[PDB]
Amino acid sequence: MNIFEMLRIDEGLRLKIYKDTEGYYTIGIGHLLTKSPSLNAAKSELDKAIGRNTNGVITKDEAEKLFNQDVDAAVRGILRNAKMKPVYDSMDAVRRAAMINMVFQMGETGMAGFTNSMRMMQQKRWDEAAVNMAKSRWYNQTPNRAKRVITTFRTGTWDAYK
Ligand SMILES: [Cl-]
Ligand SMILES: [Cl-]
Repeated sequence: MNIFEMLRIDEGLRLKIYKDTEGYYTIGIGHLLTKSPSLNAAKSELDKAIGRNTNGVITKDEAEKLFNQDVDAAVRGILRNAKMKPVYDSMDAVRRAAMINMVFQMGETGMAGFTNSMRMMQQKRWDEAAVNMAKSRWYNQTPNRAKRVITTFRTGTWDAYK
């Protein structure tokens, strides 16, 4: 198991534009296209990302190419964030993968309400952080995903994914 396999389980793979769980147009392996309600807008955004006239449909290879970029972008966003870097750095590799998963899903911005959990995380208080994290919109909206990532933090193992 690794971050790629882990997120490919959490997000699935769809080769035609679809609506995510918040209703935003998405494609591929959780690649958000746009927060707007316009499909065309989504279609233009897709074409810009892929670099061709896609007509709302991409290949498996293109999906993966997007996924590679987005995972890389998530890591870098963590490293560039003054408040996350240090948390990330204090942790072991499995737990770092749990953090990247959250950042991928909710962006740096959504990560901001997690300030208190992150402190506990830094303090290595796993069980308390796990409890704190469940007290969130995130857990309430996508509970099964949230539990998997929360368990990962808690145990520092890949058990929730096997
Ligand atoms: Cl892009
Ligand atoms: Cl879920």
